[PDB]
Amino acid sequence: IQFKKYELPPLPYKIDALEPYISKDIIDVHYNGHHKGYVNGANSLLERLEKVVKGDLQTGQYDIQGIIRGLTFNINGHKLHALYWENMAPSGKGGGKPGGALADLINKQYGSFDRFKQVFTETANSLPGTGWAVLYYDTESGNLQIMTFENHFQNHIAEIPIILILDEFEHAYYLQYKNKRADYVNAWWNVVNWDAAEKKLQKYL
Amino acid sequence: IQFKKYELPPLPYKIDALEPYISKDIIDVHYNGHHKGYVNGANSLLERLEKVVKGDLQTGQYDIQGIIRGLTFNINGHKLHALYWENMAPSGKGGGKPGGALADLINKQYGSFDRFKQVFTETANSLPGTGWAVLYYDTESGNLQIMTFENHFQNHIAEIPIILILDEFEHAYYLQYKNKRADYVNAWWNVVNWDAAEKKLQKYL
Amino acid sequence: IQFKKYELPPLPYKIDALEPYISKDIIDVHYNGHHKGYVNGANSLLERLEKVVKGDLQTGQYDIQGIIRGLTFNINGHKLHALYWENMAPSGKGGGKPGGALADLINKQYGSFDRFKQVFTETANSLPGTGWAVLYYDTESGNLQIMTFENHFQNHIAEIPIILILDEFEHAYYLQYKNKRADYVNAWWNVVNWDAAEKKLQKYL
Amino acid sequence: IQFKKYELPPLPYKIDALEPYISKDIIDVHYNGHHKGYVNGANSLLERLEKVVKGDLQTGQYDIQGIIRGLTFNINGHKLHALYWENMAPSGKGGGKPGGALADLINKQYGSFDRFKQVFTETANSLPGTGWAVLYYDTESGNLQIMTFENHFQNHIAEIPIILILDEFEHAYYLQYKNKRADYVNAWWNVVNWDAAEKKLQKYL
Ligand SMILES: [Fe+3]
Ligand SMILES: [Fe+3]
Ligand SMILES: [Fe+3]
Ligand SMILES: [Fe+3]
Repeated sequence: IQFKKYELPPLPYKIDALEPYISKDIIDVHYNGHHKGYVNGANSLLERLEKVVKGDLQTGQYDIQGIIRGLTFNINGHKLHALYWENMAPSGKGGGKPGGALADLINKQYGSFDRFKQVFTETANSLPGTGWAVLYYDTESGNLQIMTFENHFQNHIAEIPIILILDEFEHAYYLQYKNKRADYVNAWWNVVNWDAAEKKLQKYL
Repeated sequence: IQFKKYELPPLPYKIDALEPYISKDIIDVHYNGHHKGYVNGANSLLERLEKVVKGDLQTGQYDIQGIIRGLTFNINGHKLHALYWENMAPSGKGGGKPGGALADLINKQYGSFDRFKQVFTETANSLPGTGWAVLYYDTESGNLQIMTFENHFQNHIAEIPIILILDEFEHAYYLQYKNKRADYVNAWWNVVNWDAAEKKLQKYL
Repeated sequence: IQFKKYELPPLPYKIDALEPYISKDIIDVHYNGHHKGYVNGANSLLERLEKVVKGDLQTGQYDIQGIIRGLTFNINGHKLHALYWENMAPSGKGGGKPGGALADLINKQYGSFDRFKQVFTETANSLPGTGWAVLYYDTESGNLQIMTFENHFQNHIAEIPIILILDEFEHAYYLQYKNKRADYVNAWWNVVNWDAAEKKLQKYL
Repeated sequence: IQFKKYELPPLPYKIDALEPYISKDIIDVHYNGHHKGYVNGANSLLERLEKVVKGDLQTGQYDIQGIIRGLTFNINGHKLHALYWENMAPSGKGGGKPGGALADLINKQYGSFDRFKQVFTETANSLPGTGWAVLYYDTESGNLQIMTFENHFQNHIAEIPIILILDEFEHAYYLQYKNKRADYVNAWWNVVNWDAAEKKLQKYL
């Protein structure tokens, strides 16, 4: 008996492809340091949980909440970064405006891409601390629901798909923007992969 | 422009169908009071968010984090309870052991249903405070991942489906079990809807 | 080497002294079940932590975050309930209006006890889930700062003293008020121990 | 009616006094950017809360949880950084080993400063995400309680004094140590102000 381990996905572009909006220095450590660290951390804990399940670790030799809470931290750390890389593209291919159905829903619910952009930016800058800003597609209501996550595992909405995701941990921008998080959020719009977001939305109609 | 509102789903059985494991007194207020309250609370906040989007509420007339955090609380409050009702069934129809593919995966990852049951129960009783105990089916790894949520919105794992869900807020058992949460968890196994769980799993293979 | 253990403080009155606002049925289990449970849970974890410190538990035989997070949960569970009991008194001795310096500060910062009462009640009813509503006395600014805690350990403000504290976990009122939390908050004002609150404030000037 | 505002305390040394353990580049933005930002953010929200109290903001023109949760974030952001600066000192004056009563309690509870150092370091490196590592002096039990905070406001223990505090947000070390948080924690011991910690402990006996 065992659990299947997670694998680090390949970066969809060169570490310097997002310049000048996100320097290669950040991407390098962000992918090779942080993201790889969550794949390793998750697998390491799955291994430890396997021991609890098999009985190799007896009662009193582990503290279940430490393992379980550590898994949601690392597993989300991995899954969220995987979505992040795919949600961005080299400028010229990335940025601009959305089209297809995504553009349509945005117009019906926010009035226009420009208004949506303002509301999302405002919401992302209000996040108290480290976390993420995401745009969900609620398969139940059909709403494009904005949400801010605290850390990697707080504030999620169950089961629904993530269409847009912005990493707001300080490591995602500090080396280049320092404490100017807002400038980072502003620069981010220039590398958003609207094509990828459109394709993901299509899967859920 | 507007957001679509949420609707209270009908209870799949009589309020006394889960007796003697969960009294009708609890089910009545749990469904008609708590769950209905989250549908209303979510819709009320969507309405307020619409005003922010349209501009009927000017800057300084709202505090975005209060609205956004309130939405994850109420929306999850609604979605999680909807899953909860469907995850249980009258004794005789509910409880017992799982079959099909779900039984298979449990045997491969936990060794047996009996061991799985022990680990899930142990994990559910370790939750510090109010929350939920769930069994996920990670579409990425194929793992049946156990997890405890704190409140309705903390500790989730992004996008993956929930196969088993146990409400661990005090209102789910207090009237009948008082502070004996563990007795409630034990009684719960007798009403689990394994058929429904099996069907949901099939959707993701 | 060892850590000193916590002790369950005696209830300052009979379990039925708060009736008809809080029934003896609630007080009994709240004190003898819940509060006692946190003293025991804290002491149990301190002993486990002692083993980690002494080396009786080797690396790989414990998960530090499970122990540390479990301690903040149980220790606050204990400390907060101890403050709660002392912050109430039988109707006649309790309830009414505050006097002395506490009354003074309330008038200067909120305009009147009436207005303060409205703002505190509004804030307490807004808490998303289980937690506490407290009134701090910030020794740095001199402000009587209102705050809502989530669970027993989230949202605290470092080092400053708690003057007023209201338990908002469902177990504090469910048996008598069911899901009508707001009715519980309103009834609570009739048993507040303003004299005790006044004495605590005096200690910090 | 009004609330008193917070003031940015002066840094107890030159921005380059902690080198080579913490570069002046970090201290500069950490104090002039981040800490100043929390004093401003707190004061800004107190003024908004004043408007709610006075009635200048009517119901429907604010979302109380956004204000209250924003205050615990900013107020702790301020208070915790104030403690942080005072808890360090230039190499020579800082670092080394503790003496007086603090040294005594450490020996009685951890066996030795060396062992204490290992346990604190291990605990600090286990923090899942951004936060703080602190050493409390519980006035109730007399225990020197270790604790990790998540963000600036989660996991605190009510009312007790903080003796040691280590900032573990990425901004406290990223520019110099990048993702090597552990190297930062090790370097930190060389600038700890044991004299200041000893004096604070004395106040509580
Ligand atoms: Fe990141
Ligand atoms: Fe519930
Ligand atoms: Fe309580
Ligand atoms: Fe900091």
